[PDB]
Amino acid sequence: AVTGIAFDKNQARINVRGVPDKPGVAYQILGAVADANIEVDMIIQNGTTDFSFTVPRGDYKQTLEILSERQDSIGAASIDGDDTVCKVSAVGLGMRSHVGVAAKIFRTLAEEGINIQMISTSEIKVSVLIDEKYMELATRVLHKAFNL
Amino acid sequence: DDNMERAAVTGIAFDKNQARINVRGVPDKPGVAYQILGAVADANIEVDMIIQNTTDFSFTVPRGDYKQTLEILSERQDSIGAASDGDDTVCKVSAVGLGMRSHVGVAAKIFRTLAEEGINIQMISTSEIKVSVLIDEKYMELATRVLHKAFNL
Ligand SMILES: [Ca+2]
Ligand SMILES: [Ca+2]
Repeated sequence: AVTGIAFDKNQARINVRGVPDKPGVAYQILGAVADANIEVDMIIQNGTTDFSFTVPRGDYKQTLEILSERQDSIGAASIDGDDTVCKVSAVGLGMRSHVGVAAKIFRTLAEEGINIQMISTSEIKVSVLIDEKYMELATRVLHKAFNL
Repeated sequence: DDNMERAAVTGIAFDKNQARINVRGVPDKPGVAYQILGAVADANIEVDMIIQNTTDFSFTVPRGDYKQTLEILSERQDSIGAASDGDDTVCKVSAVGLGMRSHVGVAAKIFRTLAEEGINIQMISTSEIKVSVLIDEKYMELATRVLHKAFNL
């Protein structure tokens, strides 16, 4: 089911707030980001809507400046971010089958009172964005929770 | 951008066998999110696209398990801090990211195509490993055609 726990501090969250819910919006945000050729990892979305995504920590300032200038188009209420988050992953080949992973990791991080900001799942991995100060804790909590 | 070709699973999946649950009105006192999902996982329902953008939880379930999820979360809704709705006319579009050098070109494209046809993205949920979105099931054939065209299948 779950064979390893990975973690990675090279993360920055970026938020685009209260953007009109029309087609083409997502593209506008990302396309801007992808022509500065910065990689983007997680993306999360939803008469308004909110668009959160992750950027390698080193691209935090540029991304905010790319969106600051394209805030005209897009037309967002606010643009903020967080460069003190990190990603922690439950990883294991042979997994999609086992269903209570999202739940279990939520449950276990909940006990330690550590807020999950974002989640993404797949056959191969399940990942959460949390504040960096929880990284070790979360890794250890989860590592325990899955018997190594 | 050769990335779609590099994908190991080169393609876009369309799943009309899905339904969106929106658990509305949730307070921020102890691990309430778990009672939500553990209740769904105990019934052995598989879950995907968990979002929390003072804030609500939203997710997807195979369509054949919607009438059950709704009820499992219904008779536990005044046991969990819960004010309120689901949606069983959604279709999930997804591409798998393992193998791709970059994943953002593909995602921005996927978004651009749907935009050009006036198809609105209901929910996004993507990472290095999978790029997935939610659109209205009425656009499924249209989405398949324009997306197949855009990535040459
Ligand atoms: Ca800072
Ligand atoms: Ca912090």
